[PDB]
Amino acid sequence: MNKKILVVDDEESIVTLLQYNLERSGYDVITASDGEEALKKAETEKPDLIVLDVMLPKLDGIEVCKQLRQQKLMFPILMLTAKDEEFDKVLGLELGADDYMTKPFSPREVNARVKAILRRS
Amino acid sequence: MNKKILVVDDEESIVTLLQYNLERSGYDVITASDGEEALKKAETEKPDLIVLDVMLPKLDGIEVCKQLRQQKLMFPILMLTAKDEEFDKVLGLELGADDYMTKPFSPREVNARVKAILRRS
Ligand SMILES: [Mn+2]
Ligand SMILES: [Mn+2]
Ligand code: NA
Ligand code: NA
Ligand code: NA
Ligand code: NA
Repeated sequence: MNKKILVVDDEESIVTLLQYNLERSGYDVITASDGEEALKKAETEKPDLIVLDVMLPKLDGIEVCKQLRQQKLMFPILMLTAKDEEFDKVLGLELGADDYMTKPFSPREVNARVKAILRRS
Repeated sequence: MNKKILVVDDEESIVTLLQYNLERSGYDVITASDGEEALKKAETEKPDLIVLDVMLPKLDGIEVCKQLRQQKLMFPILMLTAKDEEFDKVLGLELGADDYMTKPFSPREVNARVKAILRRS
């Protein structure tokens, strides 16, 4: 069976892009548009990987990771950052992030990053 | 004057190997051990060719290429990949990579690849 990816971004266009391309690549995809929804879906649907926007409404990406860590939950996490919004990757490691991708990104870039992370496990 | 090669790998032994052999072959060599250092050296020292490890700390090889491309910078780039970590060369072309070499590699292989790339320019 297909691996399941939870895609989380508040920009609808980014979610649509990610879902289309990852489904084409043979993954099952579920989505969230805010951090509260994301945390609930992670806890319940147990995705194999989470693609998570850093700047998110309700609970931001840092907070989502922090709450997962507090629950002792470990997910492969690809963090998405905006142009010229540098992220502290040492903090990211504290939070359980596994990799980072900046926006904009191409279909092949995201496919490559997700594949590499899924292989590392 | 000698052509200048920027060699970037987080394994010290690989950097030492590359520097020794390329200097012997008549190149000037500068080095970096993470992607942040690599990007800074590329932007500042303007090497004639970059030998770049795909799996790099701070900024990985994809990210280094992506940032160079965003700055409109064009460098001849030889990407280094690990054993059984296949890389998407169509993505590589998007990123400006010119050639690929797997690890482990011999002194003559790297000398040949660098020579061919420098000739293509
Ligand atoms: Mn956002
Ligand atoms: Mn490496
Ligand atoms: Na929803
Ligand atoms: Na993780
Ligand atoms: Na250094
Ligand atoms: Na290039």
